[PDB]
Amino acid sequence: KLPPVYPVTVPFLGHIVQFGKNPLEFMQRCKRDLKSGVFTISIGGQRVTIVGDPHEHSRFFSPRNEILSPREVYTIMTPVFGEGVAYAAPYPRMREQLNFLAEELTIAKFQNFVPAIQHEVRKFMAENWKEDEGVINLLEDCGAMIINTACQCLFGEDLRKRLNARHFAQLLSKMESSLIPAAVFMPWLLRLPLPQSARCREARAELQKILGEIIVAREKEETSDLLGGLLKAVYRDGTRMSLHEVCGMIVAAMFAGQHTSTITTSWSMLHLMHPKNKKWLDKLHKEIDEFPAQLNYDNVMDEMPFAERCVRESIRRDPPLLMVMRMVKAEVKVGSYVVPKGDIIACSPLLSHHDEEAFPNPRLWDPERDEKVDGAFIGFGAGVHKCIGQKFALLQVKTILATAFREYDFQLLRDEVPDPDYHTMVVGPTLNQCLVKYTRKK
Amino acid sequence: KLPPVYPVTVPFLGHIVQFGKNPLEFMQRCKRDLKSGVFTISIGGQRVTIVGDPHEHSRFFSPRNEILSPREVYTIMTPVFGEGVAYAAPYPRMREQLNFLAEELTIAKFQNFVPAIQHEVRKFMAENWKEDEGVINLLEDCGAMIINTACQCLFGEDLRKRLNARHFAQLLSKMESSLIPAAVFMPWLLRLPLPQSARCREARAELQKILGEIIVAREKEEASDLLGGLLKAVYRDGTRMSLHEVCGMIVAAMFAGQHTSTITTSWSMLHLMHPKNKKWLDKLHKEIDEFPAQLNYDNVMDEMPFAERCVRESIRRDPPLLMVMRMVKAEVKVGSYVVPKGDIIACSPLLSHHDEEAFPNPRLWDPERDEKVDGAFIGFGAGVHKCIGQKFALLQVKTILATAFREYDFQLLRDEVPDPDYHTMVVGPTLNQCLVKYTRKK
Ligand code: HEM
Ligand code: HEM
Ligand SMILES: O=C(N[C@H](Cc1c[nH]c2ccccc12)C(=O)Nc1ccncc1)c1ccc(-c2cc(F)ccc2F)cc1F
Ligand SMILES: O=C(N[C@H](Cc1c[nH]c2ccccc12)C(=O)Nc1ccncc1)c1ccc(-c2cc(F)ccc2F)cc1F
Repeated sequence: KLPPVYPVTVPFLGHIVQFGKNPLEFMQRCKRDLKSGVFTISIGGQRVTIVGDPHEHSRFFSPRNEILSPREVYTIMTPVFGEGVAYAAPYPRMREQLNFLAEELTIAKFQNFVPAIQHEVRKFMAENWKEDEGVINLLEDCGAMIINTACQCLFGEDLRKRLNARHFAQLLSKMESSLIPAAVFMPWLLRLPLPQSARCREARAELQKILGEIIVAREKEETSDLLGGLLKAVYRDGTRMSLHEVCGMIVAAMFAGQHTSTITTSWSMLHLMHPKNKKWLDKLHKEIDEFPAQLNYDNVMDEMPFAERCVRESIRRDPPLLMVMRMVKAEVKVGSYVVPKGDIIACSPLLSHHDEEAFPNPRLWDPERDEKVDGAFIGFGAGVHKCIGQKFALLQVKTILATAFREYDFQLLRDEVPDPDYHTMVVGPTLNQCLVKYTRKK
Repeated sequence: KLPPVYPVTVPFLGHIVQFGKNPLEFMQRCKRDLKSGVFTISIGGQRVTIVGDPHEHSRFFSPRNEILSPREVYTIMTPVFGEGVAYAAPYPRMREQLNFLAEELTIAKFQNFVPAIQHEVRKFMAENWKEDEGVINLLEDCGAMIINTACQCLFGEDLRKRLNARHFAQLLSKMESSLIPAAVFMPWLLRLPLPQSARCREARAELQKILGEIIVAREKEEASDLLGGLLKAVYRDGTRMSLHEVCGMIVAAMFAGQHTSTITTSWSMLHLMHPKNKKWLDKLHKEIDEFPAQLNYDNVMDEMPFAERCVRESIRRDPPLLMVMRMVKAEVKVGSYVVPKGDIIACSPLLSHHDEEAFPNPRLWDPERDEKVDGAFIGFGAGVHKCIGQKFALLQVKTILATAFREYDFQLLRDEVPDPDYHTMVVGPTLNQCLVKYTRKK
């Protein structure tokens, strides 16, 4: 009573070599040659049992933290959010902090956002794309837009004054370097010592100070932004959040967005500018060219169903997070087989989204397709741990698309849509392939 | 026939804990408790045989690459020198390129360099050492001198304009930041995905980009410096280097020299300024006082043996590169032992430089000492891998010493010469502890 195991050769390594090079081919091979969408592979010592049977998704997603803990797995972030925050925190507290972040992320907050985004994007666009035409690296240029957009939306003029978009980004990288995504199956790796940590901490500590002073002054002035929103939060204890915690929460939110949203906006534009996709590109202007030159919340939330399909397709074909994963607290039946505690269990957006019985012709970016298995899309995952950023993220992205594609016209400098570069922890179009030429529509 | 195993407290990650924190004391302990120079340890899962017996240095330094292989552990450098460049390349081509480099930093070409050096030092002192006396951190100050003076000798005026030492020391920093040291003992870590972390990327590119522009200007204005030399280098193939390689070579030349050369100038001054060591400091002054202000080539190269001994002794007692290692591609004879393929064979200068037979009372800084086992000293490595920069590196430091001590005196704000901080990958005197006060001669 246990899933088929894909045989190992270089024993102390296990499957890392193959899995590192191309995760999909490998996990596909695994599935095919084992004749099961549920299978176990090995990273170093660690057993890892994967779920690429969409018919099984619920099994991974639905069970309680009691049965599968996302903590022992994501404690690789702990340098970045700080001790006793998020997965460091105890379950109830972890759960609690997450709600606080969600509530500051619900639609209600959004009404001001749509113009805010448009303002930044245009600002960047006019500021950074000044000719009738020119050459830009889309992914790079996109990313700045994403970081600017979030801040406009989530921080206050006061904060922006003490924390300019560009510099917030650098701060965030610094922590980023502290991470070894390897340890997610190998913690003692977490135990190894890294120089980066120093920079991460400096950066992290430094930030707080900026927060502090901003906070303190605000108190004296006595605001509706995320931070402020976060402060007013209170636990089931009835205790307020600490300035450590408020930093960690901000940071998580900042972290999740920067790459993942930025990547998706890029993937989406790359597809639409592709001549082969021109029909799809046209069926977009059908949707957005009658719009005001000042987009409104409704335009995007309720009046933009096509693009959402695009943005979703992008995320289906090229999920930026290949794996979501848990530790197994107790044996839980999945499919025929049973999984013992001690196993990293893990479900893949990558493997699951390429499932022929669920997404036939999976490398084909067909926006108007739908899953053909129930809950076989998991780009924002599912269950308790379903994304609490998707609405904001999607909103952000749609606004961006409409804005850029209203004024500017783009040509990809390549025969084909760039390949995925799988060598980063968040997976994106290959950086050097993302050179695009724009032409001012005007 | 196997070197003995130093026993294993923790199976998951071996000795990296102790070795990490204090390497010398650990290796010595191994060496003693095991009653052998040659002994094996466990990092990650991986076996690591250390040839710690100066009598056997030739057995580690003489086999050819295709037997004891350097590349399989310097993979952490591929992004910095670049793909297919240096260790990235195959061994015969690697050879070619390194020979190209050596041919650049050979005593033949050193003519103009000393005045070049003196100028920069005399330049530097004025910009910082203004008062009749004052307070400095040595390491940061030798750090600046080593890098300033390298770019003077090694780059010609036009490059200097487009790229000055302060800025170029910046680029190096970013790339250096990119490195993960755990990756030497576990290079497989680089197979699995990693955070993006590439200012370095920008850095290599900016450097490459800049050089590129420079070549055109020269080519353009034909109607030389180091860069000049690489641009005439021809392979046995008959080709010449790509910009990509040319660039990767300059990155090699500075990167190598910055910390090592710097530690040594600093370690040496600390030793020489120390109240105890006057005997030598004075002896050096004898050596250094027959000298006109404007030092020349002959002066440093052939009129400074004492200074040279001081410098070697510093390296000897405290080498900046603790350990070098290859990958055992096929078993090798080491003394009574045979070391099986797969192992990371390593040879440690720190360890070697503290073998009691070869250097008596090792922690004592004795410039007039002499290796009582031949070739004990490996601070510049040996055999097929002798450091190709030593002559330049010695000339560089010697000149600084001869320049600095003549117009200054120094005192160190501790009873003892600083400790070595073994936490960085290049190992130098503990940063804070290197605090000094100086006074002009007259
Ligand atoms: C394109 C954008 C995004 C993608 C593709 C994405 C993807 C995902 C996925 C797959 C999960 C499920 C994790 C699991 O089940 O283990 C998830 C959860 C989550 N995401 Fe996102 N996400 C995005 C944006 C955001 C943003 C902007 C935030 C900002 C707060 C955010 C915060 C979170 C949080 C807090 C969770 C749940 C953590 C937990 O419950 O353990 N995400 N996201
Ligand atoms: C105190 C100063 C220096 C020390 C202690 C030092 C030390 C060493 C050591 C120990 C090796 C052998 C490493 C091994 O076995 O893998 C070596 C090799 C080398 N060093 Fe240095 N070095 C110094 C300065 C320089 C400088 C200034 C350069 C400038 C280009 C340089 C370039 C090299 C190169 C190219 C090698 C090639 C080794 C090979 O063939 O694989 N070094 N150095
Ligand atoms: O970067 C990663 N995760 C971070 C951090 C994170 C985890 N829980 C979060 C909740 C909120 C915010 C951030 C995080 C993030 O920002 N994830 C995120 C973003 C948005 N929503 C949910 C999650 C990450 C990327 C890759 C891997 C990985 C490693 C492998 F060996 C192989 C394949 C892989 F894919 C592991 C990772 F941990
Ligand atoms: O930082 C390192 N190497 C860089 C870059 C570099 C590598 N190959 C080169 C050849 C020529 C020029 C530069 C380099 C450098 O500048 N080395 C250098 C400089 C001058 N000469 C020779 C070499 C470095 C330092 C320590 C360790 C190490 C530490 C341990 F605990 C145990 C075992 C180890 F091995 C590993 C390292 F990779």
